[PDB]
Amino acid sequence: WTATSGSCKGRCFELQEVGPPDCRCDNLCKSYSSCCHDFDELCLKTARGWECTKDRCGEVRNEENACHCSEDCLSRGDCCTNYQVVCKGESHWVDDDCEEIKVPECPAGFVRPPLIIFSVDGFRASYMKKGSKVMPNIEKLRSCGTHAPYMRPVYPTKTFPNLYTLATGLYPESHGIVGNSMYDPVFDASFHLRGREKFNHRWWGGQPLWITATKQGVRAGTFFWSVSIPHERRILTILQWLSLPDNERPSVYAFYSEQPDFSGHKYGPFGPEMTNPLREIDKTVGQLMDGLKQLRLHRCVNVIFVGDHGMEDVTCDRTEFLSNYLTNVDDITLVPGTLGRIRAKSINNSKYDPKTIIAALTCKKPDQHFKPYMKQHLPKRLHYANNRRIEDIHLLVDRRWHVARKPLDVYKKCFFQGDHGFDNKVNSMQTVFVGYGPTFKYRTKVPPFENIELYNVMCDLLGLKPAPNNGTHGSLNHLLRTNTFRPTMPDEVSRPNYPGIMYLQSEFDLGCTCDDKVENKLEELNKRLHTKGSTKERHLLYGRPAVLYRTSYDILYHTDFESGYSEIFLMPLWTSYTISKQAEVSSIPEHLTNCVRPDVRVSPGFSQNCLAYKNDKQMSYGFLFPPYLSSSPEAKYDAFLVTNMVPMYPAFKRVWAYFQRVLVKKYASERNGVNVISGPIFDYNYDGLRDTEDEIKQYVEGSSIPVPTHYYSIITSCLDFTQPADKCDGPLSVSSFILPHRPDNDESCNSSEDESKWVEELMKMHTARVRDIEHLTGLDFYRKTSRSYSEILTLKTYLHTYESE
Ligand SMILES: *[C@@H]1O[C@H](CO)[C@@H](O[C@@H]2O[C@H](CO)[C@@H](O[C@@H]3O[C@H](CO[C@H]4O[C@H](CO)[C@@H](O)[C@H](O[C@H]5O[C@H](CO)[C@@H](O)[C@H](O)[C@@H]5O[C@H]5O[C@H](CO)[C@@H](O)[C@H](O)[C@@H]5O)[C@@H]4O)[C@@H](O)[C@H](O[C@H]4O[C@H](CO)[C@@H](O)[C@H](O)[C@@H]4O[C@H]4O[C@H](CO)[C@@H](O)[C@H](O)[C@@H]4O)[C@@H]3O)[C@H](O)[C@H]2NC(C)=O)[C@H](O)[C@H]1NC(C)=O
Ligand SMILES: Cn1c(=O)n(Cc2ccc(F)cc2)c2cnc(Cl)nc21
Ligand SMILES: [Ca+2]
Ligand SMILES: [Cl-]
Ligand SMILES: [K+]
Ligand code: NA
Ligand SMILES: [Zn+2]
Repeated sequence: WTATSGSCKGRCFELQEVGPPDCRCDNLCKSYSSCCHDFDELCLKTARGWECTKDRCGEVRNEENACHCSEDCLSRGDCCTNYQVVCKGESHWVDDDCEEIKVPECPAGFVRPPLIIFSVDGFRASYMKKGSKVMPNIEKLRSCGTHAPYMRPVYPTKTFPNLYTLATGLYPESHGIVGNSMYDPVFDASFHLRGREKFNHRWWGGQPLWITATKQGVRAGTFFWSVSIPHERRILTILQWLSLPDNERPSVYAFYSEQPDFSGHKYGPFGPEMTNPLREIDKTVGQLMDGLKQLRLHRCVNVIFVGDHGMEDVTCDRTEFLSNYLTNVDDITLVPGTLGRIRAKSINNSKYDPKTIIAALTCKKPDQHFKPYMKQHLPKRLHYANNRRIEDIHLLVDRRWHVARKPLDVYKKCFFQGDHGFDNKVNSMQTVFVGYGPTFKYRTKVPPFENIELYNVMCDLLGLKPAPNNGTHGSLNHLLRTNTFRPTMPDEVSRPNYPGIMYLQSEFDLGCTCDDKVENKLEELNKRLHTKGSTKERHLLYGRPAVLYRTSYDILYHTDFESGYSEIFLMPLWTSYTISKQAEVSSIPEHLTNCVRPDVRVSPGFSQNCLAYKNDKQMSYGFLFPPYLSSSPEAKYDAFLVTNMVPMYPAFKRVWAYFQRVLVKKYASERNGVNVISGPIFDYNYDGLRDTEDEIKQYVEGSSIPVPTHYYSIITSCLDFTQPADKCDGPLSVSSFILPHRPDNDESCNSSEDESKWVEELMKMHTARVRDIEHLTGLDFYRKTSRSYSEILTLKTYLHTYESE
């Protein structure tokens, strides 16, 4: 109930929202059906439209007009945005030459430059180039300010998860808005695009920017606008708020546009119909800029022009139906479209089985346009699992396609030509970023980055301390002229032991054997030097990784590789080695096929054993430093140490062996040498964070050898590839992956073919940032480089995406 009999007189677009049953006058009252009876008459004036004309110049103020051209309008703060152009001979902002804003130029009483976020739904990255002729205002912000060629959204590439990630710095799994449609089984409640449920605050986790600001004494405009409030009225409202007295005036504001998304669904991303919406959004930007210029704020405000996601060509004929795969299609609920989420239709159905559903959906039709996953098996880069609102069964849908339950869903709900939601590395889903103002850099291009990083920057722009979030604060310092955030490297928590030779061979009863019994002072001193770290500068190029948690571990040196060996997990946390362009690949000699060697530096008690692998009929083993890349036949024996062994399913060893024997040398050849750091990951609760020992669900049978859920590699070389990886003077180049350690290759439909036809495709899908690996391992990389720390932070956030340009 609302008492709509109150009045909006003197309250239009009030900032503080009044609670029921009092009627409301704020920019959301329409969404709640709660506006005072006179809200339209008073607050949504339209008379005479949105622009001054020469005949209105100097008019007698008529309060009924949408905006004013009378002499008093600048002091009232309610001129039409083109007032000074039409009436006072001024130029439009877009017609002015770009001039560097070295310092804020603000009116008296402004304590800080305001921030205005201009957000655009479905604004695909390539519109910046393809629409450039029809977007002069946006093209000027872009060329004069700081811009990226694109910004990467979060998965799923839907509106509510992306806008709320922009606002929070959080992955959807952490903020809770994991789709545009959701069921929360604890609440027993459903969230929908349409309806009242989505207004309940219990869906919305983390701390969005407007709350961060308010809590720290920075006033915020409201970030949401009822759909029926026209864009011209939104801009005029922002400009009116900016004319409030200093103690009342917000410092941060958001504008939102439903375009070009709304038309892009109807017409596809590049339909001829799309030129007009792009022109219209450009005109709205021009109104804002002209309006700021009238207020003398155009060299004071920082403006961010940012999108939520792009838009792909998708038609009703490109739909896969689960009714063509499942016998039991009426026993499941499907969240459908550009992703799939599957759960039981009834929690009382004891004959529901996820294993049979997954098997029925796996590589069943030659050109199948979706792939099923249990959510914990999704690429870790998507960070899409650790929330009860995310169904265990997930379908990753190919770009340009939909999935639906039955054909009748598609025609009893072609219509649309565009959609979005796909994998966030897909080129058509990429969106835009431009920052313009005194605090941003002048005429500066920055590399692509993820939208989770922006919250920290928006906090820096406002002098706010960000709430804990998933950005890496300092990674976007290169966008900023001032207000940079200068973090210190984390302190190492555990210091390594450096064991010498402490055990005789016969102390070990590991059930291992090696044919290594062949017996020179010219080389005996040499072998000692290698075990003491004489080659470590070659193989550990960026310092040792720091261990950021409490544990017991040893540094182990070898001719060809260095490792940090965990006495707790019985295997390396990390193994580091460098492969030059000139390195040669060799085979594992026949007599060494099954060779495993005790390490006399490490006690039998803290070592793996071969008998456990013999007894465990599902589990085999591989090596972190590859025996294929040994520098000499003698150095090769080090690669078979029990301290370089890790547990591996046979199906996984197909993947790992091809990576180590073929791909490492291919990358060294292409990149002029590479440095590789590889190791295990344990994430059994799929939270993106390193497991403690008590979270491990699987061990090698009969032993305390824990089974990794994933294996990582970080592959670093010189960005200037004229220099070899081990003699690099300037910036670095990285690619990394987090491969799932699975007992089958059911993910790769072409796996019965030679590894050359499917392994690199799998690895590309599981590409990762260094920062993802840091979370998963509790390690901190790149501690000793010649590079600035902010530059290293940017490197650690890099994702190699393997999309075309
Ligand atoms: C991305 O960045 C984010 C933000 O930094 C990272 O997420 C943080 O990770 C921390 C570790 O996982 C986590 O810290 C925990 O906080 C618990 C209290 O949590 C509440 O309070 C905070 C602060 O206001 C709030 O933010 C939380 O919000 C969550 O929950 C509500 C649901 O009510 C949601 O609306 C909201 O969206 C958010 O959900 C997300 O996180 C929760 C977990 O908190 C997930 O379950 C959801 O799926 C979703 O992803 C909360 O309202 C605190 O209780 C924890 O302490 C436990 O563990 C420690 C061990 O050290 C121990 O000392 C305690 O005893 C306690 O254990 C007890 O409880 C156990 C479980 O019930 C039980 O088994 C034991 O026996 C014990 O009794 C813990 O410190 C922090 O909450 C989140 N924050 C957010 C916003 O998500 C995220 O990791 C980053 N991601 C990556 C990849 O880096
Ligand atoms: C889900 N969601 C949000 O979090 N915001 C606020 C917001 C966040 C980031 C931003 F850059 C601008 C505005 C929204 C505004 N409008 C709509 Cl239809 N949905 C929204
Ligand atoms: Ca974990
Ligand atoms: Cl969804
Ligand atoms: K075995
Ligand atoms: Na397969
Ligand atoms: Zn859309």
